[PDB]
Amino acid sequence: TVGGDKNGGTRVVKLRKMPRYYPTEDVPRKLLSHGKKPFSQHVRRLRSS
RNA sequence: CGGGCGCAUUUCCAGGCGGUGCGCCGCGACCGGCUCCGGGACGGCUGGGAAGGCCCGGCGGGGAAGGUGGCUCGGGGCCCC
Repeated sequence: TVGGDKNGGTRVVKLRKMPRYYPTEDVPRKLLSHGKKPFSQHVRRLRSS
């Protein structure tokens, strides 16, 4: 992203800048399981009665 | 140090993305283990054994026996059924 400026030409703007604070000893990532759906994507069952 | 404000940084307000949640609960679909129930089709036997369903022509002997035949009881009009 490059936008115009007032003086000194135009300067490039970097979107999604680097974070400013890092929490120590962050939690690692999961093992990427499968077959797990959210509640909105579950199949709905009904009894014949 | 200096040249410089759509740019970058400091605070508050209101929303979304991935990691975390006072107490008491509930729900959903997948995964593993386990018990139980229902339904439907397949192979073998002596290519299962025995009954069923119509009868034609016909053989055998026999008993846990239709009539015949002393006797017993009862019903209806000595006798009769």
